[PDB]
Amino acid sequence: SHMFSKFLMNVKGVTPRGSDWANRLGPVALFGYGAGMPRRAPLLDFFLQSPRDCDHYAELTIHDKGPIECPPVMFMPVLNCGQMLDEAAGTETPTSDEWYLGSLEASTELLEKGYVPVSVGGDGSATLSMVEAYKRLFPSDDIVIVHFSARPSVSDPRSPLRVLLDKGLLKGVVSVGNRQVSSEDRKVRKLHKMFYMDMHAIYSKGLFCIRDIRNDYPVFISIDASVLDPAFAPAVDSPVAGGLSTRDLLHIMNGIRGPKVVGIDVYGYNPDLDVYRKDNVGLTAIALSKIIKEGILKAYSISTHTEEEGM
Amino acid sequence: SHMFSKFLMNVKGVTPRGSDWANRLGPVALFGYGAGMPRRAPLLDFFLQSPRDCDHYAELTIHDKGPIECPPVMFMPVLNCGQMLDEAAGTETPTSDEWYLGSLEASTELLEKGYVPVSVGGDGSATLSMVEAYKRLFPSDDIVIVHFSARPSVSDPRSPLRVLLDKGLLKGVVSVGNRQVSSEDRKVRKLHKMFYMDMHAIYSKGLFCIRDIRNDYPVFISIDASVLDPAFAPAVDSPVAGGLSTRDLLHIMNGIRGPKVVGIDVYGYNPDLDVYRKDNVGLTAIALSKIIKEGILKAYSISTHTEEEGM
Amino acid sequence: SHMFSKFLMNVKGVTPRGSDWANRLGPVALFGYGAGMPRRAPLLDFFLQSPRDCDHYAELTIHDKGPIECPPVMFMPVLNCGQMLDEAAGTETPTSDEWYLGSLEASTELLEKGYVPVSVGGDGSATLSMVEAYKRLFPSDDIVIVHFSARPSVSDPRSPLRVLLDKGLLKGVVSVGNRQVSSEDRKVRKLHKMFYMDMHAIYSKGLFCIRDIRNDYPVFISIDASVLDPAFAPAVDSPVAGGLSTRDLLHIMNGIRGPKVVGIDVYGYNPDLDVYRKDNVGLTAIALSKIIKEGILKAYSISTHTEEEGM
Amino acid sequence: SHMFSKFLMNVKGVTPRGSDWANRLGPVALFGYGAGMPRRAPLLDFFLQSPRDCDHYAELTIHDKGPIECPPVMFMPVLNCGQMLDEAAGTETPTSDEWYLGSLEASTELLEKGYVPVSVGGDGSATLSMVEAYKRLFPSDDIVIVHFSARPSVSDPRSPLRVLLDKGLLKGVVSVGNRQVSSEDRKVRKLHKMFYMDMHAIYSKGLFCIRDIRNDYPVFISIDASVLDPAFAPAVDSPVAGGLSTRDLLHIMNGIRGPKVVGIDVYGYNPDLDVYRKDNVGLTAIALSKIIKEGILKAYSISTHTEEEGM
Amino acid sequence: SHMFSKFLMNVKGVTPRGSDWANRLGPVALFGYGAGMPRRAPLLDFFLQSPRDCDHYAELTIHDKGPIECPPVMFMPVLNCGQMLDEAAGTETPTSDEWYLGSLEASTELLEKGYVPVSVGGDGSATLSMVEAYKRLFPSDDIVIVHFSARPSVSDPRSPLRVLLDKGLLKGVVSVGNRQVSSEDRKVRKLHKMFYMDMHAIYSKGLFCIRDIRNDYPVFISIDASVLDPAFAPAVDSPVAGGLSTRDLLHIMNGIRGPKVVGIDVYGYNPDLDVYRKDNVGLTAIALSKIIKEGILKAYSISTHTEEEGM
Amino acid sequence: SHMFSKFLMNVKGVTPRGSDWANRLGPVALFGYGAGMPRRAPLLDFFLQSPRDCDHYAELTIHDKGPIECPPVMFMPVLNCGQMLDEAAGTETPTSDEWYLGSLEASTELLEKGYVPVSVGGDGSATLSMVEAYKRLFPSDDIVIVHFSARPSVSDPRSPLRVLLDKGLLKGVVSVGNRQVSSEDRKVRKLHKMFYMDMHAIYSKGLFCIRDIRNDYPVFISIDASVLDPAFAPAVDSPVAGGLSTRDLLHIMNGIRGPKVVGIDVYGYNPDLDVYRKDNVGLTAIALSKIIKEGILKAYSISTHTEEEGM
Repeated sequence: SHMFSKFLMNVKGVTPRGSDWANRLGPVALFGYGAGMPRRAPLLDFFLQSPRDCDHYAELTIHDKGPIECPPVMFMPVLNCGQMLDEAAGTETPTSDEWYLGSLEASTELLEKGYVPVSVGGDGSATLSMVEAYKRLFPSDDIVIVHFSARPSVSDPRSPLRVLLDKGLLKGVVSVGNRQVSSEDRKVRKLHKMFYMDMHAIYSKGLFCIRDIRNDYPVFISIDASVLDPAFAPAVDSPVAGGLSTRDLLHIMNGIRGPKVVGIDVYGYNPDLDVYRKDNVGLTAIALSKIIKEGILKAYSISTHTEEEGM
Repeated sequence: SHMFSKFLMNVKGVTPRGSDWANRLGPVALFGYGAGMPRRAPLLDFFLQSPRDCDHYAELTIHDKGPIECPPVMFMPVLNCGQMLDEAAGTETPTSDEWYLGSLEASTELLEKGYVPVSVGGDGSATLSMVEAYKRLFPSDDIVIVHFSARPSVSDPRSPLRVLLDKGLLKGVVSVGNRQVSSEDRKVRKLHKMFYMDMHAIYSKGLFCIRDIRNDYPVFISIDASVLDPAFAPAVDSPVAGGLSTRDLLHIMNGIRGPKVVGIDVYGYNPDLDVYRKDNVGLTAIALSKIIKEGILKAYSISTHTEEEGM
Repeated sequence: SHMFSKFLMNVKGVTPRGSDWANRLGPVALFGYGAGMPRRAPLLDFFLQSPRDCDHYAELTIHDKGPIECPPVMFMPVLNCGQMLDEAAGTETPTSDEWYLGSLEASTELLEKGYVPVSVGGDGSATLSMVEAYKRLFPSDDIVIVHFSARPSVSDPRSPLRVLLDKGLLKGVVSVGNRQVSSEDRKVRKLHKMFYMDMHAIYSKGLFCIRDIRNDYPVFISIDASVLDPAFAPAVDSPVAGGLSTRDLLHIMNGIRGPKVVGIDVYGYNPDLDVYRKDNVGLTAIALSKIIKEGILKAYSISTHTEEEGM
Repeated sequence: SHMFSKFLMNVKGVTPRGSDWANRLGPVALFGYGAGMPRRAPLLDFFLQSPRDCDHYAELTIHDKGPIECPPVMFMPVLNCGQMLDEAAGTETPTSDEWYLGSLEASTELLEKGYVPVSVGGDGSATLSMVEAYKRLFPSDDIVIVHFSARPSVSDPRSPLRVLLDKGLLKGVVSVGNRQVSSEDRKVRKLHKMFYMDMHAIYSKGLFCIRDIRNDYPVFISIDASVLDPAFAPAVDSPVAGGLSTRDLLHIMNGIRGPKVVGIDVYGYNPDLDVYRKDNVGLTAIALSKIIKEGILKAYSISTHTEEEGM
Repeated sequence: SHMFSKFLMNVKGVTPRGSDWANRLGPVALFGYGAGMPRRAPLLDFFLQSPRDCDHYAELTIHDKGPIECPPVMFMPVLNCGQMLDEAAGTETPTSDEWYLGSLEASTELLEKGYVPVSVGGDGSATLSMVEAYKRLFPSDDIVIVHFSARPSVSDPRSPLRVLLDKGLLKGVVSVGNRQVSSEDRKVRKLHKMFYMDMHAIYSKGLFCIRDIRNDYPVFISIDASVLDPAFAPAVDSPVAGGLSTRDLLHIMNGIRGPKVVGIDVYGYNPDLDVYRKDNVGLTAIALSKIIKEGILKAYSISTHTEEEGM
Repeated sequence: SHMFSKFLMNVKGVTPRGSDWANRLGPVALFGYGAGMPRRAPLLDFFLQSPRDCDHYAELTIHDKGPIECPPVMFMPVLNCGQMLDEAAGTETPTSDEWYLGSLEASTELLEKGYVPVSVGGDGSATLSMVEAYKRLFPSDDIVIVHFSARPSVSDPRSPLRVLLDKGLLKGVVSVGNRQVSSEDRKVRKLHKMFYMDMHAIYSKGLFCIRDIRNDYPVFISIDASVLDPAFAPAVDSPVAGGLSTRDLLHIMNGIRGPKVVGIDVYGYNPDLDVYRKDNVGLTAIALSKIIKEGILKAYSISTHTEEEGM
């Protein structure tokens, strides 16, 4: 699509991962997705103006263009690739497959250039194209996906998560925060042996006794904003009450385990469905901006088990 | 009142509980209450358009008219009796006693037709007329009421809960989520030996160690939306901060114990006091719609203690 | 400043602490602060119209003018000194130092008249002038400050909390609820040996195992509304998601330990940044009104450790 | 029986409860029981030589003969009535009914002389005669018994606890620490509506979330040593592994609630079945001596709910 | 070996699993192992004289000879095959391989006769021969072993657990209660990807938040008595302090998940190393007798996840 | 004394801390104390024959004579200085001051030779002489002592812990596991502002929520075996039931925080008071041997707070 021309032209014009990044995790590339959502996508820009300091005592640094120099000192570089859909490039609206190919190509290039791709916005279709872009490039590596949502979203044959499971690129799937499980959901679950932690199960077992998830396989983090309670993230289609707090999600996200992060998809946010402050700042934009930040931090600090190392 | 004519005409025209429902709990009848609240009551309709799948892996099925056929397979039938107040039946507003008699007659008929009555909306006066409608029909059965509210609401001689305690139809009362207890509240408490779990008490003891309440007596569930924190349910008169989350309420509601559910009253919701999304969907309507659903599920799965049964 | 003339004229016209108050803690004086915030400050008035009953089974009593008579029976008198800035006293806006001197003089007088000063509104600059007003009058007494905020706010040399630490009037500082710690924040922390409990640390250790803080030194409670999650208190500058619930803050506030309360500063609230109900009631005003109440209660019930006393 | 002559002669020669003890709980009378156990009963004497300081910051004071003067200052007087069976009063062994009548008469006299009777040793038959001695004297008062044992011990028609339930002197029964429940046990349980907390139930719910039991009715504490794990109290018939630690029992005992303590029965200890140190001190004697002490303390500090009182 | 002649002659003379046992789990066969331990093995006989009632409200029934009739009513039949080593059959001592072949043949026959084999006593070499006897008969079925011990015991090439991992009959291994991990232990661990839960890890995460282990593969339970603290089970070689209580082990054992139980090995008990009561009853015999009972119960109630089923 | 001649001759003949040990903590010197205890002291020798692997994945290495070479790889060197009292050096028994001077001189030399002194055995008088030996050499450094005991042991003017507090060499004292607090104990406590965590307080707050103690001052660890429950450590004078398990003590010991460890005193063990296995191995010797090992490990891994460091 010509809507992604200016964007993609800049993506494959990015200077690759430096030789000084050798064995260390990262760096992180960031771009704005917008499939299935209104043309106006403020989540990316709202994140770029947000404070740089994370929960854990580190700091994000954002560069529009490289080269991404590797830091010695709690600095975590982020490559802002901007919005995928070029504003004022026409009144046209990209199709589902146009978004697919555009996301597939962008995430492919960023991956084999050493960057960990982080997609922001959209309907979650970026999850499909990103782990596929990873599976094409790394046919040997097995992928496990941690999914945060109010619903399993795998009862639809065309659903991004099921398509991955039907094509069989996924070694395992961990669903977190489900609270609307259908009859077809339970069936698709059992067939693929999905691991799940529903809201009532998480809340009754204690959230403090959920320390980690444990994985040796590369992890893809797919975060639907609907996993959060409508009080924290009301800007979602079909809100389901009794969800995670923003702090709850951050706690569980801190327990993600694995070798490297193959990609991140933060989605489900619609500006037309948000609760706004009197200064017209959306409540969900505030919540997700924090989650995106701690997600980028996670790509720099991901490992296996929670241990007692060093002297 | 003529305002309830079309409604009540349909209620006592309902085909009674089938012979195939014998010993199993249910079914559930549903109707819209609106005493002390504005004429426009959207909570009932908003619930009917909500997803059918519950937290626990079951499914609600809604029928406007019977006969309510008993399922073999995680189906929970619900009889929608519609709004009690017929819209466009006049500009008149029903009185407190007109709402009382209308609710008393409707709940009486539904009860002795085998249905478990669930009232949605109003100011909580439905609680009075429903357990009375149960006590008239079942003089032998003793009633215990689980009450969720920010305030005991028993310091007023005309308060629906105290009237029940003054007439003495109640064996015991469990107040949950109180955080505004007055001097007169403590006195009325001690006289009737009310069991209570204030917010600070619940939160300091741990919410995960609250597994059940235990009861051998038929339970009536009276849910005031004010028990929820204003961040989740702002559509209440005199909001009191430091309340339960929607998930918190769902957890405690799951611990309700007893033989059968005599009735449910979800109230305290006013559309004029809600926090709205940009698409004009109320935050409290979203919260309560989830609670109503898990309440109907509770009427189908209610028992005593939490055990290890079967092979 | 002439803007505080009518206010201050009334403050030093207050009949001092009665001889019947001898060894008991209190009483409590209350006034409205408004530095760094819009001229319209509704938080004070909104609190005065709020319910008087606290979480703990006591009751607030509010008097515009004294004499403050000491109760025998769960009554906690509060002296309402009104708004510091006299409305319609000119179109002028008081300066930072004008607010400082005005707050310094008011809190000084109220302190040596036996009252525990509680400041409501402003940007937190009241924290500086109040513990200074306490240190001037009580040069022997050492002060420890419990600080609730999303950020340490001590990386700025002109920051109210650092100025206290640079002048060295503080024996110790306890920061609670931090989740945006900068590089300069960690450095200023280590130099003064600040005790801190970040959000991720508090949430992972369990909030129920946080029973008290323990102190033998007089405590000043500085409460920034930003410590609360934006879902509960959105009316703050630069909202940081993943914060405390209103109940969370109340629980931690209940654990405050010390001999007496030297003063309270509830701030960070801006009406222009609040999420409003359809009846135009701000969500943050509701949250803070509860916190102010339990703060006044804390000044009447403060002690050391949590014990098993009496028979 | 003539075996109890010297003992009983001293019991009804005890100067009654002083007028200065009016409304305060206590005092406590102590005597040695020995039904169903070997003639040599060292538990009483071993307790009298044990340290006087309790867990809670108080102190036991022991007097062989009165008058028991009421203290102002953490002193808890105990009247040592000595061993019921007079040593070297013959080679005879008292019968079951001889122990019954002897215990019934002794506990009767001590009760109506104002003392709270505490029986040490025996097989638990003292439980029967003591609450009966209380029911004769106080026909109006209702009794609830908290029972600590590895087994319900109510499947036998002649069992001390069932005899009380068959004659119906008991309002309610709370069984704690059961881990050997038979088929007949479940049946007798359901008939009398016994409340029980089995070991697996207690341990899986968390022992820290067991704060109190709550009761408005006078409590009798019957403590079988078999409720303790054999590692702590091996001196019992038919030891059942997987029991409470000594600390576990002390924690649960601290949660006992009620107006007054009607009596205490510590039993199940047999010197022939104990694990001994190299200095020939029994392990169970050490454990029970601590429990007896905190039981006497409980009779002086018993109340309803766990509250926030005083200033 | 001729030492096992009388035993083995009886084992393959056992009437096979009845046709009425079709899809239900069980039944359970029981025999006494004694490799690496003194000739006198009292653990089996001590278990047979122990109470039949379990923690969970069921009951064990023991039959020396069949046919094992299937119960309708909380009855769990156990086939006592007696001691493997025939006492007074000679002064000879069976070799390591003689114990191996004897255990391999016995467990093979019992398995393909429908019985779940439970071995009691020995040094843990029964673990090797039993899951091998299962792997020969069921080549398709994959085996996962839950191992309870103070030490991984896989650093020795001839160790029973490593031999299984070197031959590769094991799909996965879960080590529970380790507290003496060597350098070679960590290496063998990583190579086979063993899942482990050390004592400090279990105790710091909370034992109540350990609800289950989760498995879809048939489970073999290997229980070394050394996993228990020496205070509960001192009768082990090289006791390691800071171990599980008997209740702790029972709690974790209750969380075992899987389709069926392939076998149980309770070992590590030596009568010469036990702490004895004055009546010469061993403390470890008491502890293990309880664990064996709840292990047999586990073979009758084993499933996957901990759910909310039925109506 | 001539009884310590052969020992002390070897102590000041020890080659000092190597230059390769520069900034790293350690190494650790070990010697056997025996004041107030029988001549036969088997605890030291029993520890030297115990397994070398710790709870945390490290390994102890023991050398009778140096030079103590610094390891790169989870090795923790220990210098065994042997028994202070030379066996068969006479029938004489060293006096209290002879033990004092002998311990003072030995610990002094080991300290200024770079070694962290660990004393094993005795009555706890080694605690006095060791932190004094540290205070003489390091007059600038302030000392905080973590004390594990069933009793505060500071009500006696001649008590080792009070003597330190009367001379004022201690900055702060943390008492852990107290359960026998006297009237004089509370008074001496308040005067010196001792921080304490009694058994009932520790157990009711949850042992899992006790993560660390926090200190910036050099820590001395004084461990009385009486802090452990008599079931784990019966070899103490005046056993007090309801104490810590061995695992409990290990958990709390892991939470010790500070710069360096100034010394360790493990005492209170008497072989004449132990519970023995049938092979005559003492139960307390087993428990303490584990604690000594994890104490030496603590001297090598001690730091401040529990953090998230490294990449």
